[PDB]
Amino acid sequence: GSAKVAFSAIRSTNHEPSEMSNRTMIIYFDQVLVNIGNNFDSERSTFIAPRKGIYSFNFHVVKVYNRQTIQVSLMLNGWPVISAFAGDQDVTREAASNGVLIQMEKGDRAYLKLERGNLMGGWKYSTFSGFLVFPLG
Amino acid sequence: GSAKVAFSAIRSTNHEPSEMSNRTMIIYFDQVLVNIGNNFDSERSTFIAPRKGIYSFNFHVVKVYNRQTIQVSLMLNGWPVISAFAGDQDVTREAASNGVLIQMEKGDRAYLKLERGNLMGGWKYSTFSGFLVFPLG
Amino acid sequence: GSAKVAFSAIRSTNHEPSEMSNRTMIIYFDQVLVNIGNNFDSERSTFIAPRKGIYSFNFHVVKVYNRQTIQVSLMLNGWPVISAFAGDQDVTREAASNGVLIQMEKGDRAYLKLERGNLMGGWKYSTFSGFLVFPLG
Ligand SMILES: *[C@@H]1O[C@H](CO)[C@@H](O)[C@H](O)[C@H]1NC(C)=O
Ligand SMILES: *[C@@H]1O[C@H](CO)[C@@H](O)[C@H](O)[C@H]1NC(C)=O
Ligand SMILES: *[C@@H]1O[C@H](CO)[C@@H](O)[C@H](O)[C@H]1NC(C)=O
Repeated sequence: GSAKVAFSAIRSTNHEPSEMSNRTMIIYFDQVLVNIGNNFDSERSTFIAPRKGIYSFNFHVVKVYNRQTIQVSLMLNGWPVISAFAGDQDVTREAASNGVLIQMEKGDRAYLKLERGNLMGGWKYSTFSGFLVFPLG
Repeated sequence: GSAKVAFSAIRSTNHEPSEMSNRTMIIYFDQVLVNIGNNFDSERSTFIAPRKGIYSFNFHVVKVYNRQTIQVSLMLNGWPVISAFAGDQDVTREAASNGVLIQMEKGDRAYLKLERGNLMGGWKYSTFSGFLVFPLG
Repeated sequence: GSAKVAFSAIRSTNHEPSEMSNRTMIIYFDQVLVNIGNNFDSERSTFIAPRKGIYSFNFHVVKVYNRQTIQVSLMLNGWPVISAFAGDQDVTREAASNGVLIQMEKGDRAYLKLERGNLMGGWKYSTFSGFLVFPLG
């Protein structure tokens, strides 16, 4: 129906991963700046496509020193589409960043999963946003 | 009025920060590749939203070795929305990168500020662009 | 004609650069996830603008340890518009990332070129996507 669809969420705290997050390995975002269409489930940090079309996605997952290197991936219905990486050192914060355009059908689910390493020490300043570029008949 | 709004600017030189830039901590971009709507003030390196809607922003701030780590932030009317970080070493250039979708009202101002560290040694190859995803009634 | 234009391609293998890639220094993407309008030449990894308008581009070129630092650039008809950099170490994968909005005329060619260093060891997980923001009369 609506051709105006976009979401944007950020991690605004250094707080540690939850017990459920330790299980699902899905990255949570507490603050949702944008959510037109209400298609982003903030409770599960997942975007569900309301219709067929081309969707844009971008993420930047920031971490601190924690004796661990990480690999983040954008999951599409349980399968990784793109991935990003970050090293580990006590000099500065570093980010695993990537973006992509993909075709999603109505009901397709998009979310970020931590494939390697952990986010102990928090992942403040992390970002995850997306929008509908255009629908498809 | 116009639903076609986008800007794109780059730093095309290794030249040092200005005296005024040393005061405002705002990151300047000398070369403006795109500026449809003329809503980007190149003199102040700030984007002023012409109307209510969802806007996309992306930036990549590149630096060189200068004994300093930096923190860059996208400011919305003086308040930081998102941030990015870069270490410091004499091996290669590195970039503080991030992006986000946000809702802006008519008159809202968007720009990049250097919250920590300095850009002594220039910040060539740096980028800052944005566009109107869609307006809101 | 069509105002719906977007492409998205990824590198899905650690395989080494080809003999022809060693000559052109152009970065190849074997898997094309999106190609609405069919304006992206997968054989040459180049996007040809079908009409006048503002186009968005984003790329993330991932590499491994190979005793080499790299510089990647988005070429517009043989000239670099933006650039990105990545160091070199055996700790983790790292990415040269950047994005930009640019005005392209009908026939203008956009592609990624490796200006410095090599991608020996493969460039798996690399991404390159773009879309038409809006056309211009
Ligand atoms: C999650 O796992 C880490 C180990 O990687 C552990 O230190 C932490 O306490 C766990 N968090 C919870 C809430 O159980
Ligand atoms: C800006 O401040 C730096 C110190 O961080 C100084 O070295 C530089 O000369 C200053 N630039 C100007 C134009 O005053
Ligand atoms: C490309 O050049 C590298 C040297 O940088 C060489 O090791 C490699 O074998 C070359 N690839 C081909 C296919 O010739």
